[PDB]
Amino acid sequence: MNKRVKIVATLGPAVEIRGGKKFGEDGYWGEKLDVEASAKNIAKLIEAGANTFRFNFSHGDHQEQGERMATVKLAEKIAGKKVGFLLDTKGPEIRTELFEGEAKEYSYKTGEKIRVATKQGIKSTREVIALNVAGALDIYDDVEVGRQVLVDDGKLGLRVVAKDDATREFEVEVENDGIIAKQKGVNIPNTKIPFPALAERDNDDIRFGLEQGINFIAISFVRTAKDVNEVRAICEETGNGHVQLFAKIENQQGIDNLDEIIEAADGIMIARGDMGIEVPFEMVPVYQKMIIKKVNAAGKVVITATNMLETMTEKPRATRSEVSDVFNAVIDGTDATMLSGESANGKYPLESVTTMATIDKNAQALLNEYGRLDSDSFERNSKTEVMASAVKDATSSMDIKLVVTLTKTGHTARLISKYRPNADILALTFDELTERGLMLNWGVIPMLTDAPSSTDDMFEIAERKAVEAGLVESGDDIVIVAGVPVGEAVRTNTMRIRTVR
Amino acid sequence: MNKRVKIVATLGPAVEIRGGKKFGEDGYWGEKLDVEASAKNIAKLIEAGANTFRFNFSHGDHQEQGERMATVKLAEKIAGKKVGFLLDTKGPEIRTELFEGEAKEYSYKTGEKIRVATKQGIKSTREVIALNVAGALDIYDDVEVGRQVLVDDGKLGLRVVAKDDATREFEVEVENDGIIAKQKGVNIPNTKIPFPALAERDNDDIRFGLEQGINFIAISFVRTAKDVNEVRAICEETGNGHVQLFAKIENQQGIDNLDEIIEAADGIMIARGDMGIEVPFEMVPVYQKMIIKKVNAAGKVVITATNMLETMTEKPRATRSEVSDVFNAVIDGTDATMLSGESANGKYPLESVTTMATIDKNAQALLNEYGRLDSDSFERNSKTEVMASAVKDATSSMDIKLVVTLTKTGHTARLISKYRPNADILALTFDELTERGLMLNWGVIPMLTDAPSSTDDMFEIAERKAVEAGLVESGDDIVIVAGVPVGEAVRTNTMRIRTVR
Amino acid sequence: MNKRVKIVATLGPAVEIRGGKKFGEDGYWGEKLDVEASAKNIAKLIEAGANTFRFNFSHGDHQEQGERMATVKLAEKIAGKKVGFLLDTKGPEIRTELFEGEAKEYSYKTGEKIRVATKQGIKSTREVIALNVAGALDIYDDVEVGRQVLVDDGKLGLRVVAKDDATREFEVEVENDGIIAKQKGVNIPNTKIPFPALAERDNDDIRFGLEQGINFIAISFVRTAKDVNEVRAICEETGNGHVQLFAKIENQQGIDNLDEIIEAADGIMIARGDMGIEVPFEMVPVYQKMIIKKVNAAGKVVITATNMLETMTEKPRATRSEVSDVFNAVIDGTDATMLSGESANGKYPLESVTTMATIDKNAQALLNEYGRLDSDSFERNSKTEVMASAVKDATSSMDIKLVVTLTKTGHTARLISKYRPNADILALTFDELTERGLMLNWGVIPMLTDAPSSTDDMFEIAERKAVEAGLVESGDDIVIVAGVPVGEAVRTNTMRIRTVR
Amino acid sequence: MNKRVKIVATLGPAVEIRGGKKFGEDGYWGEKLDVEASAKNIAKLIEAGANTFRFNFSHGDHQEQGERMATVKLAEKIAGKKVGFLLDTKGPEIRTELFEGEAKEYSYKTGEKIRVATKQGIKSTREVIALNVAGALDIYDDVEVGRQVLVDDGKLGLRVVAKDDATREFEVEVENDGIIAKQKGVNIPNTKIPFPALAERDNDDIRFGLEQGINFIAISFVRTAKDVNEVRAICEETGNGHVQLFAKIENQQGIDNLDEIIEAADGIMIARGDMGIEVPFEMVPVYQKMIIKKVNAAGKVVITATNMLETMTEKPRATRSEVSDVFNAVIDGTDATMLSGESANGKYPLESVTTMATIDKNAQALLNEYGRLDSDSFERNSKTEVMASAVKDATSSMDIKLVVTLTKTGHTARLISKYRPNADILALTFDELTERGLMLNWGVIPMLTDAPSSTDDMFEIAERKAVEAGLVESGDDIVIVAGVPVGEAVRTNTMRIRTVR
Ligand SMILES: O=P(O)(O)OC[C@H]1O[C@](O)(COP(=O)(O)O)[C@@H](O)[C@@H]1O
Ligand SMILES: O=P(O)(O)OC[C@H]1O[C@](O)(COP(=O)(O)O)[C@@H](O)[C@@H]1O
Ligand SMILES: [Mg+2]
Ligand SMILES: [Mg+2]
Ligand SMILES: [Mg+2]
Ligand SMILES: [Mg+2]
Repeated sequence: MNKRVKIVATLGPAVEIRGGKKFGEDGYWGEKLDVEASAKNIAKLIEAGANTFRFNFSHGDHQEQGERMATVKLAEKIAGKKVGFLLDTKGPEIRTELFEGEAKEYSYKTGEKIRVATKQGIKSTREVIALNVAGALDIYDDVEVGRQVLVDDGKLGLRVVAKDDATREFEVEVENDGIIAKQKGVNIPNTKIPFPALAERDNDDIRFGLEQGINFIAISFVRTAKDVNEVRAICEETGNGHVQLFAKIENQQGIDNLDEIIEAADGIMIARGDMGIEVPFEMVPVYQKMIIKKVNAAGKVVITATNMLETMTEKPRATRSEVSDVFNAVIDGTDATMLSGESANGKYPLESVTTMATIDKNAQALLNEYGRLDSDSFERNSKTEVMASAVKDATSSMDIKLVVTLTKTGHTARLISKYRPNADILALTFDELTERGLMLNWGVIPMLTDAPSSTDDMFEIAERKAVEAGLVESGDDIVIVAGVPVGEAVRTNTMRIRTVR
Repeated sequence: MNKRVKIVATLGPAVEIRGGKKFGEDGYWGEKLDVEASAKNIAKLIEAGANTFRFNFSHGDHQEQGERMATVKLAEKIAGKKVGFLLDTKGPEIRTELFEGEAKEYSYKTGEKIRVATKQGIKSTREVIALNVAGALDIYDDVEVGRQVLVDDGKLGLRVVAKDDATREFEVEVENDGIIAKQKGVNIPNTKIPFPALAERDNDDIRFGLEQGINFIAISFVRTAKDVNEVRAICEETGNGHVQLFAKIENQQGIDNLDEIIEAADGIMIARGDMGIEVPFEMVPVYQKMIIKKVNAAGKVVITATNMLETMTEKPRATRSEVSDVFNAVIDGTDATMLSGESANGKYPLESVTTMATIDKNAQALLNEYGRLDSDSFERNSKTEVMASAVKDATSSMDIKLVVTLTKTGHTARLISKYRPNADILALTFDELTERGLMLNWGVIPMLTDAPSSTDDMFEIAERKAVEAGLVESGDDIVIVAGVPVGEAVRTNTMRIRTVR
Repeated sequence: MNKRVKIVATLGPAVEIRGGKKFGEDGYWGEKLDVEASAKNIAKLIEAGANTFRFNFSHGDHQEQGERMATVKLAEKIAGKKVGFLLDTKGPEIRTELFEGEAKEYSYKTGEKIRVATKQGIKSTREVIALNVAGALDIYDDVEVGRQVLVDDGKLGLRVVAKDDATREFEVEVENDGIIAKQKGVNIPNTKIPFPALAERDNDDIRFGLEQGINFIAISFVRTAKDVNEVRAICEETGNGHVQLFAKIENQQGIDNLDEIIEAADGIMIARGDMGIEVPFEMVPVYQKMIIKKVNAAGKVVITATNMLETMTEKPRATRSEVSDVFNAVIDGTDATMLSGESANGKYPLESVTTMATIDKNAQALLNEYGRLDSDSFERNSKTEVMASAVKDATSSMDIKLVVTLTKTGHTARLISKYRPNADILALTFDELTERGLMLNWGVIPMLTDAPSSTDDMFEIAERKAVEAGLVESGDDIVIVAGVPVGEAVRTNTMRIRTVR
Repeated sequence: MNKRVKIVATLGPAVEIRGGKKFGEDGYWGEKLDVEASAKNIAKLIEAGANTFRFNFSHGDHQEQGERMATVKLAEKIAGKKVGFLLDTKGPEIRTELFEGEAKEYSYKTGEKIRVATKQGIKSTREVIALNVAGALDIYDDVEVGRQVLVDDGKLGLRVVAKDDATREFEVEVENDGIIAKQKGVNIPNTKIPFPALAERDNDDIRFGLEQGINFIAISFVRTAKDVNEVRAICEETGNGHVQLFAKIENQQGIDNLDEIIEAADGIMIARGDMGIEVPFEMVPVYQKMIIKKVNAAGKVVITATNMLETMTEKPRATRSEVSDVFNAVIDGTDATMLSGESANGKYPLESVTTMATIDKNAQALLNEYGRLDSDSFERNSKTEVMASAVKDATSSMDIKLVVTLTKTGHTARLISKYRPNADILALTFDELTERGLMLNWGVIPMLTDAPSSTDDMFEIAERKAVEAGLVESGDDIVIVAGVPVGEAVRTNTMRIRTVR
């Protein structure tokens, strides 16, 4: 039984061995990276069902990101399985500054009046919190009285009660006991700081990633189509037009501009972490269901992200609410589920991937009964999509073990995936860029093969590659689609129902 | 635009020329048949949309039926289009006898006192009507005072007021003004006459038709599966197992046994004339809709019959009730609509076929809006039926001008027909008997062609035959299904969507 | 079992006895009307299920119409049941003129060239057919070359090949053998003769009918809302605001303006006779289904008319197509079915009503399975309509024998009727005008009772009136709605489920 | 706007003040309970939306449970709002023992070797954990080498590596860093311990609760209908047949016997903590959705429990997975959501109830869009249920602010709740036991009132009580149901739609 829901696993120090030590043992950052022992840990995540690795450029310099990517290339050869490479941009982050005295945090009590400095390049005091704003912007004129400054996952609340025009400080009232640590995430909901459509830092991170070799870019805090189009222009300019863009929807503007963002992007990452601080937390499930339905209707990819197995950062078993979240993401229609801290920073990265895969594989068997997606309502807007509808109809009419598409660009695999057939989809393609580019599409098993000649029987090929990969055996029924014959067919034009020999 | 609902037309003197005279002209019957002039009249009915001719063996002898079948074979050569040949049996029925001195009929007024004889083997007079009871049964002890004897599909009622033991005659009162003609159907509701299992006359009639060459037998007053199986045994014994059997349901016993009759038969004829006298008339629309649904679910053929354009026997225009009836039969899901007196006996046989074709062609355009049949409900019970579902799905997803099937036995064409796709179905077949056997399946346009060899491109043949038939032109989209390749495929296994070159 | 579909029966000479003779016996028009013997025949139609009588002012002068209406008032007291009184207007009829020589018709052959005179007040010749146009209009400039003049139910076709500007004659080619008799209906499709919105003759007929006492006006050839509003103004002006207007839809303009006509009228009569000559005959069933759905959605009354049991003009049993038409009108959603010639002019007026009632009563039992109307899709646009939806829900949830509404104006009965509950609707009302005005609403049994006082138990009343009328017995469950309490309630506000004692 | 999904909150030390100290402060446990200060804390939970308090008899003795129930009775008087009292039994379970020297817990590191004792009636030490096995069973021979002993809802794993016959001790290896605290649940998957039919301790616990005054019993680890019927027998014997029984489903035997457990019980608690260790964790979402559907179909109460806001035990904000879990439980169709450690043991008990109330209130607004429950599918099995269907239909047809039922036993309110109308349900009842018994039914706001006399207007009382409760104001539309009149009606038989004066 193959996992149809794809897993994005964030890499980090959790899987990295340094001079024979695990993450957190003292002196770990003293030692050098053991590339081979790190690659063996990553290979186990691949074997357990990670389909794509996320390189979070919020954390770690270009040297760290570049070595981690090179480590995954070894892991793929140990696992005998390729994975997608996804770069996630820093974007317009605000962080608390370093503290004076090297005193790494202070604790505060409800009611207690302090100040937030807008002035950049300074250090924090306990009385006056300083912010590291992306691109060193001045945020003073953008934040009115009665907004909230939220530190570390919205855990510590600061109410802006007055502004000191003379020092450009917010006069803030602590709303609840809590810590302000150095370098923690800050959110200020319901404000419109003029961050550029694409900051220089993100331009540089993307160009670096494109040079290493990536398949996907997840763009943090996408507010408009313009934030996607500016990254598109760089991919185009550098000969990386094959790279797919996922817009991260994590604030109100992104939700408000969702339709134009979906049209410009290849896919959406539902970035629930920031989204649930930036909009009312109880609205996130409403927006999750609505985004998955819209992205599927567009024939594009949706990733559900953040806190999916959060408890597994510290414990070997997830909570009942975490298992419920992963299961309900699948039923809602998600193409992919994601791990952040659980695979990057936690004690149980392999078990986190294994647990998510178990949940995902169980949930896919209930899509027939409880699935929210309804392919019956779609307009079939092309002949390939007409063939994708007919494939879904065959897999509803009888027990089909596997759909096989011979796909030059993956267009036929994406359309079949959009219809969510009751079968795995083997996408036989003729280059590695197309192969890796399909790795986050629901149900698609990408596989590299030789371009078939005008004299080759593609139905025989389809069956032999399915049997070689161990996906079918004697007596199984499969559906095969292709453009026949090669050199004359302009598109996928043929469906065959075949019993494996 | 092509007619998908098939037309059965009953042949009779209405279309026949005798010594230059038309049916109805003085001295008509004193002339002999003009075969060529009659064949040109029948060729016009073929051209207007008659798909099959009904030869009712309840009227006229073997020589008359045999010459009429020969006239139709000539009409096919004149029209350049083949039709089906359907034999309709007498069955376990009562008919009025020939009259003394070959008077054809008499007229009667309400209140006249006449007699009906039970003695077999004699002729009627105006005052004493004799019955031809199948099996030459004596029915005198089976009919009580107060029963009603109905002649000509219930057009004339005779009340049994007394019985004469001396002559074994019913003394009857004429209930309403009307005609008693020779060889007219007689119904005596609420009576149990013990008709034999298969009358000797039905045995002779079926063996004579099978010798002449027929494609269908319509079995009158089918009571049980055994009434079908007995005719099947004759078809198999004489080397005519290709012949298809339609059970006529026209009494309560046929309705009580419908399920076992459908399993034994190739189709049902809803014989509403007898049915609406033998069962409460107000139940016939209920039974019509339920029969159409069950036969379609079984992948078999249903023919709706009797009174469909009754007024056009005498007048050039149908009533509003008749147009409604033909329209609602199509919407109910009928494969075929029938003409009886309108084509066999009326003044407007060509206009009747033309009018029926016009109503049928309009009603097929309303099948998506109003159609009663629901193919989404069917179990797909075989790999050919899975392909038929997928074809229907293709015709629902985009504008398909034509479905082409390359079919050895017609099985693939019968299963595509069952699903009622939004397209015409070109059935390319390799023998005339399979070709004519498909002529009453909804939407099917049968065409004879050479059996493809293993080196032939069946998709090229399909398009070429469709373009040669004038069914499609450059730029139309067609669906083609075939068992690929010839000499290896077990069944239809391939669907191709093709733009006509 | 009560008939929920209402019957409109046209009265005429068929039920009228003159000096002890039936219609058609020689000297019948010599004798005087036997009022009492005529009233006894009409009472039998009432008992057999006629709910409303149609007085067709196309045929018979004011004296004939006035005596027939007075005859029905006696019939109601013999039957012990009231009926609606419907006036049907002549409207813009064109008829063939009287012939010179008193020679009542001529027969014609295909190809034969003749002339149609537009000049009014003259007599017809065999060579030159003259027309009696409503209001003596000149139709010459309105009819182009290549229109068709159709005589007697579209039976004889005349193609206009040229116009003689000098004599104002059409030069016409007979298209098919046929008779032109004196005073037959003429149609000229696809022309726009400027007949007034309301002719003086129709103004006079309506004022006469209003003076005798009518409940309904069916307005012939309604083209726009203006043709309904002009009759509305007369009903209002004369103190007859209670009179309900049915627009007859019988031509293309009426179909084109259907939405504005439904908004201005109380109901639609689908006048299929003219409609099927004025538009293509095969489109009439499409328009019938669409009109019934739209009129029901508006909460108004739809009557399906013409040819429903046509054969029963001359024979005691209807055809299978006639039974199918009446059954399918019921399933389509019609409130009422109508008889014209069958009850007015035929040999079997009582049996025609009885047959139609039998068909209607059988069909209502299949509305659950096959009914085209869908009340689930309606907007509930008021609190009374919300109560009508809840009543329908109760009758779907359990077996309810009867809904009882205490209704001052009938508004609650019409809304409950609109939802088509699975029960009869007893409408207890407090005046005869409201009572008769409900007689064509699906399922409504109108019954006159005393206005309940603020101290009366309306639920006890509802049950006693149901038991007195023989509609329920001991152990039956009924739904009762009322405005409680009387004098305080502004509308129907209460639903009760009650077991009969 | 009112919360329709009910909240069960587990009470514990988190809300209790002891000698002026809060839970967590130094010397807390050296103080005695401050009853009034604790009652004010609990009153805040009632005000935030706690509808019922859970007293878990697996923790603390009779005196502690008895005083806590007394503190809640005071909290009700302070809040001016009544709550439900639910007793949660030990059942056939294993718990960790008290520690020697009333240490409350110890911390353990991965790889530590410790022992688990099987001997009953002793205390734990850090190195030797003792079990309290219901029925004082010896489990030494029931647990093989290689089994896993899990403590605290699977937070800490112990691998059985060897068995010591000399002490009847399991030698175990600590699988992961964690705490072993006193009276924590112990699970040993894939083991068959023969627990008795009803432990003596459950008998004493149930009889003590029934003496104190409770409304609900939640029966832990219900295996069969007999586990419910044994508690029912005690409730009936002691004169407490009003008490409602929720079966907790938390093992495979409870799932295998679900149908017979639902028929025996008044409700189900989906006890996901134990369930997700006793059955594959990935099956718990499948069982949750199926249990919710079956219990709703039975017109009974379903409570979703455990880990719903787990992170808010320690942090002021829930994860995205937790908000999703609460949201999806509401959408699945749950009557009620539960807090355990969040309210009993955490730092943010008030904020947990507030957060749950906010998610629940938002999710109820999405029930028409996304709701899994389908009331259209139910058989209406009684005249009260027919009225509940009609109420739901009224709330679907227009904007109803409130449904008021005048209900002696709560039956009408339970059936309206079952149908999930788009409105709040005010249940006016005449005794406190019926009033508190309705506190966990979806949408029901119970309120005590005088039994109407035969001279009272129940529709006036309904509106007045609703306006006095502040649930509606002038101009709102309400539906009221009642058995009219008092002293004659058998059941609810009347629905009124009323505009509030
Ligand atoms: O798919 P099914 O229903 O088992 O039909 C299989 C049978 O159909 C056939 O293909 C006949 O099909 P055609 O006559 O349409 O070519 C046989 O060869 C075969 O045995
Ligand atoms: O309609 P059902 O389901 O038979 O219920 C009838 C029973 O309901 C009751 O009315 C209880 O209803 P209430 O407690 O809601 O008033 C009983 O008097 C009666 O016996
Ligand atoms: Mg983010
Ligand atoms: Mg017959
Ligand atoms: Mg007319
Ligand atoms: Mg438990």
